[PDB]
Amino acid sequence: DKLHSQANLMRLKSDLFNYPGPTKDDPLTVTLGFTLQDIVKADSSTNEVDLVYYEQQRWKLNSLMWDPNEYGNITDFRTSAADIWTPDITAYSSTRPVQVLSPQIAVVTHDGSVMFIPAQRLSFMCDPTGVDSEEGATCAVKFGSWVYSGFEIDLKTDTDQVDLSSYYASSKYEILSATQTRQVQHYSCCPEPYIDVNLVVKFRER
Amino acid sequence: DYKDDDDKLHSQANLMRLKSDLFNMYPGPTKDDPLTVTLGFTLQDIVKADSSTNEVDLVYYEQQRWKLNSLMWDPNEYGNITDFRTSAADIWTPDITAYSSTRPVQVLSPQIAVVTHDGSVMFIPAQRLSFMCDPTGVDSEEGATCAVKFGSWVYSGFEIDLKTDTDQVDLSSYYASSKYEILSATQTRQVQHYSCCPEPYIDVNLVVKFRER
Amino acid sequence: DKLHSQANLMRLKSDLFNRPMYPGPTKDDPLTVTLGFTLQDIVKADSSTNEVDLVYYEQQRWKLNSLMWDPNEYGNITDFRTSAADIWTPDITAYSSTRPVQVLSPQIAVVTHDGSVMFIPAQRLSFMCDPTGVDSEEGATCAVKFGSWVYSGFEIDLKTDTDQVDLSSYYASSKYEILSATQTRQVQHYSCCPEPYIDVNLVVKFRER
Amino acid sequence: DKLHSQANLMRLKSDLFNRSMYPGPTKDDPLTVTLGFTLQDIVKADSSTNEVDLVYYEQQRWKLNSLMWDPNEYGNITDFRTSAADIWTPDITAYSSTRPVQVLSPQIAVVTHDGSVMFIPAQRLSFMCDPTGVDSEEGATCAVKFGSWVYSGFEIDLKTDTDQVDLSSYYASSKYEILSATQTRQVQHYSCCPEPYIDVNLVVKFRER
Amino acid sequence: DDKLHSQANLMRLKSDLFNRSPMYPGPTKDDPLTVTLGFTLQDIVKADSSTNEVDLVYYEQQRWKLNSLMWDPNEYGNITDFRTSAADIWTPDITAYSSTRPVQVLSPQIAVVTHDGSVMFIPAQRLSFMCDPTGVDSEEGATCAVKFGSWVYSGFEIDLKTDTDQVDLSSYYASSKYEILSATQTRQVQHYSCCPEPYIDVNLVVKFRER
Ligand SMILES: *[C@@H]1O[C@H](CO)[C@@H](O[C@@H]2O[C@H](CO)[C@@H](O[C@@H]3O[C@H](CO[C@H]4O[C@H](CO)[C@@H](O)[C@H](O)[C@@H]4O)[C@@H](O)[C@H](O[C@H]4O[C@H](CO)[C@@H](O)[C@H](O)[C@@H]4O)[C@@H]3O)[C@H](O)[C@H]2NC(C)=O)[C@H](O)[C@H]1NC(C)=O
Ligand SMILES: Cn1c(=O)cc(OCc2cn([C@@H]3C[C@H]4CC[C@@H](C3)[N+]4(C)C)nn2)c2ccccc21
Ligand SMILES: Cn1c(=O)cc(OCc2cn([C@@H]3C[C@H]4CC[C@@H](C3)[N+]4(C)C)nn2)c2ccccc21
Ligand SMILES: Cn1c(=O)cc(OCc2cn([C@@H]3C[C@H]4CC[C@@H](C3)[N+]4(C)C)nn2)c2ccccc21
Ligand SMILES: Cn1c(=O)cc(OCc2cn([C@@H]3C[C@H]4CC[C@@H](C3)[N+]4(C)C)nn2)c2ccccc21
Ligand SMILES: Cn1c(=O)cc(OCc2cn([C@@H]3C[C@H]4CC[C@@H](C3)[N+]4(C)C)nn2)c2ccccc21
Ligand SMILES: *[C@@H]1O[C@H](CO)[C@@H](O)[C@H](O)[C@H]1NC(C)=O
Repeated sequence: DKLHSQANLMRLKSDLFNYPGPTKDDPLTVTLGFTLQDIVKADSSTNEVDLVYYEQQRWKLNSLMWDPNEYGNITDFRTSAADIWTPDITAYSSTRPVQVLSPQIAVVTHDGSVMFIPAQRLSFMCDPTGVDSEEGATCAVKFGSWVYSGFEIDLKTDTDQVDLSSYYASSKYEILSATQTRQVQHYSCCPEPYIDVNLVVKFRER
Repeated sequence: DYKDDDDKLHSQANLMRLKSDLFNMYPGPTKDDPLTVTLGFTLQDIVKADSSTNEVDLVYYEQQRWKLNSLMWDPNEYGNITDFRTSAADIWTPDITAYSSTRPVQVLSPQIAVVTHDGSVMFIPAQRLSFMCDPTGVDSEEGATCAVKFGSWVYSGFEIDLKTDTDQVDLSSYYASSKYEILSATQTRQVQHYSCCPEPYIDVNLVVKFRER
Repeated sequence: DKLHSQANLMRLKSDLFNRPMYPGPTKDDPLTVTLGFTLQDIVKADSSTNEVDLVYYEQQRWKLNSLMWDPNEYGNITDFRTSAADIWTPDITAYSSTRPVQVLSPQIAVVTHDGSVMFIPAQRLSFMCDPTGVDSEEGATCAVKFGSWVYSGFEIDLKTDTDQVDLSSYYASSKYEILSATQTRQVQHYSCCPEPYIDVNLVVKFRER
Repeated sequence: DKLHSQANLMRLKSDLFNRSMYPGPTKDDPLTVTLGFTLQDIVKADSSTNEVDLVYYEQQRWKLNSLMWDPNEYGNITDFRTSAADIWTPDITAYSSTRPVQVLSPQIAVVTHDGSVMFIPAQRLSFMCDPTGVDSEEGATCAVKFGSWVYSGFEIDLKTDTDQVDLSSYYASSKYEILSATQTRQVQHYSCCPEPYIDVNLVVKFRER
Repeated sequence: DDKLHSQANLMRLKSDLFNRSPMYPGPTKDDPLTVTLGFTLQDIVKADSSTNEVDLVYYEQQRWKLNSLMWDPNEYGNITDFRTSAADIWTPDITAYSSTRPVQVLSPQIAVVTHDGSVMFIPAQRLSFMCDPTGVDSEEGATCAVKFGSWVYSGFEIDLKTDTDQVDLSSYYASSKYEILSATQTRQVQHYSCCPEPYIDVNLVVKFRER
């Protein structure tokens, strides 16, 4: 019985995993949302600030679809992010390699939906000057696909408000506002427009 | 003695046979087939308390225990082999994660687990962790108080359930010469809902009260 | 249909990659790599060790006959993205780094049907620089060469589309402002070897804001 | 003959490593690992965190029947060097480390025809130590235990050749001088397990030069 | 093309060499090897007087020769040599004996093999090693030394040789915090009371001061 549930899952996974990424003819849309945990450090000597957050990522591939009834009513499953394609979303203004704080495992559901929530620590270019005043300091960093134009990967948010509800209450810095906004930008390298979600944080000393 | 040397050879052959048989992977737990992970903490040292960033550094090891049917075997079929140590990469392990780390955890111990014939698995990773903590008052008689939650990152309370044996973090190995003394340390199972997921997730809350020695 | 384009792309990649791997350039079959720099930030200048840390991305471009395909055979697919591990990439290396380069970006390249390849790794580099004068109107000047480590100019040759480093993306709040940034192809002779090595010399003049 | 010596050695390694594969020690077939330490340097003593950083060589010796061979069948080859990854190695772990150890030497071991292995990894270790007193004539005393993480004494037992740490490579110019260094086998129980675990206790007494 | 045949030959060569036969077991007493070694010193980056560690940037030139890497160019379309990944071949275990940190690799690991079985390999490294920099702010400067050599092979298996005993300073960074008074690289033979076999290292001695 409980073996039957396993047999069906191993079945489903084996049937499935036997994807070249998106293209202009097969475009993929990624929904991004940020949950900001902490502003760990603000370095005025280098103008770098360190964030800890979660990035929620959602997209859909028909190549991931299946009929639950054939697979014993299995709606969804966890799998290693290595077992599937995942999008290349990248901070455009990092000063160091992002460090991954959580297991890389995604949830795949029968309709082809994939949901993935990497927690990360990020050092990025920010000038904290004013962080000790009432107005505080403002910094911004864009997140987007590195190699994929708007014609291939589109970016969406469900809300322009960063989720602050997990922000660390004892942080050295308190958040005044945090917004996540979709943008369309052009770059020297390429004629095609690239999409980003601009994360803007306004913060000050506690 | 030829017999004794033949005996040792047989045990080896028996062990390899057992390992090859079992490793011919388990998909992970499901709402249909939930799994309970037992968890306890042994706190060795509070290495550093950084009042400039509100990050605190711990060294500890977590005992993880769980049980799987697919890891069961009859010892009499395998020459009285009750248990074996095996690389942790060889088997499924739980994704237990600090919820409030500021840096990737650094692994201080070999990752190898003990598997027993009833399907029991024991695993004790030792770790150094930076997590979010305000050590204000650490220099005071009552010291400072910090907390960090550990639980599965991707599996709700319907897939992975957590339990402790005791609510006392084990202090018997705590470094006597540490810069910080422990006023107390407890480990408590909790149930919480998070915005991303409708299902409740379980964590074990490590709460530590400490001050400068 | 979108299934077909997907089927065609997978087929195209299996044909190009599974049919071994280009062993690299040779005296018989040399290769020109085009290089250009986009300077995002001067993060840190350490006057105690004389190391400066740059954040930049490096555009690299080259072309291999063995990467060509006829689009009409493969669905009029004119190009694709592929992981940089699936193809040969040039060994371009800073000659005066003090630390291993840190990669800030996904490593994925764009291959085109004419066989051209385009790749843009973003990197943080610590290199040897004396920031003395950085506090003055004139500022400080430093230079670092980028070139193949193992391939002389009979094997790999280097080219720039301009001698002007791209500052369009330079961080406006950086501790350091850039006075000038140039990138210049050099034919460099080393007494170790009979054959010249080719590099692109990056020269940055900068000062505290 | 050079090909023959080479050919014999390749055959030997193939015979050994393709043979029916030691799954590691068990209670039925326990193992004694001999451990000795050669202290190179005390690099750093941090009194703000109570950590101390040590550089040292750890000599490890054990013997497996499954590694035995007759030199005669193999051209009188007595011993060979092999990658440490080609064989089983013990899990010896420092019990008090505050950071993952950093390996300073290649991982290659020597295997001799009696089944003996000799493996000497060089390491930099940060471990828990209170430096207090280091600046006095008495100096400071610190201790760290090394033993198997996952194997009880019924599976792995330890021994030393001497109670005396080898000080012959200790760096003459170190910020710290060594007053005494000992290495002593201990037996110990831990909350986790009924079985005793064996460790070798490294005790160092030191002060500022 | 003829450029197409060039690729086929090279590939044919590399396969015949690398795929064919057993992996080179490494040198032995019966089949000993000589490694030639030289240092080009680029920079003294840092001198820490609180830990007595000094950080060097340099590249090493390593050369050795193996019969198992030989080929006749005529057989192979007259290719006299090629570049190959260092993972494709055996490389020597040359190691600093007095380092305090894992060496950091600054250069692509790729070596050049020539038809006579000769290999040249030029790793660039940043190395922290035990050095007391005391006197660096004086006129006579500081002197430090570090030995390099095989970790696991005695003089009977691996022998070391230098082309010159002068460290190459021609590439030294002229704006370095530290200026070099002298740098030498000298072969040394050591014996240990236990054993008749010699042990071989190249001793790098550097005298330097604040610029
Ligand atoms: C692998 O290594 C082994 C062991 O070292 C070598 O085997 C030995 O080979 C040497 C060289 O032939 C042999 O040395 C000879 O010993 C003879 C007497 O041996 C007898 O008695 C012994 C026991 O004491 C028995 O084990 C053995 O079977 C015999 O019954 C001497 O009479 C020889 O001396 C004469 O010859 C030498 C030159 O060979 C002259 O210089 C002397 O002046 C004299 O005329 C000789 O010294 C030895 O016996 C072998 N040992 C065994 C046990 O076999 C292998 O050769 C080696 N394989 C290699 C290197 O390929
Ligand atoms: C001509 N041409 C194209 O049309 C599309 C390319 O797409 C692939 C790509 C694009 N980028 C960059 C990374 C960073 C910088 C600007 C933007 C696009 N960015 C912010 C996301 N990195 N890889 C391309 C890549 C290299 C050379 C020419 C190219
Ligand atoms: C809609 N939805 C689900 O119903 C269940 C999911 O479960 C998998 C999962 C859950 N989490 C988080 C990681 C961190 C934050 C909250 C909690 C759960 N947490 C503390 C462990 N990360 N991945 C899920 C994942 C991504 C997007 C939508 C989802
Ligand atoms: C004579 N000869 C060769 O022609 C090519 C060699 O290999 C290619 C190579 C070259 N370099 C270095 C890297 C850096 C520093 C100086 C120059 C040459 N550089 C700027 C490109 N590193 N690897 C080689 C290797 C050892 C001995 C003689 C050699
Ligand atoms: C009941 N039981 C056993 O009998 C044997 C086990 O052996 C495997 C093991 C044991 N340790 C620890 C690591 C550290 C701390 C105590 C000691 C043993 N230590 C100093 C070496 N690490 N892995 C075991 C593991 C987890 C839970 C119960 C167990
Ligand atoms: C008896 N015996 C041998 O004859 C040869 C061995 O060769 C392997 C080896 C030797 N070394 C060290 C590293 C450093 C310090 C001394 C020298 C030899 N060193 C400078 C190269 N590191 N690995 C060996 C290894 C372990 C136990 C006994 C041994
Ligand atoms: C190689 O060079 C030789 C000259 O010695 C020439 O005869 C030959 O045609 C060339 N190529 C081959 C494959 O022999």
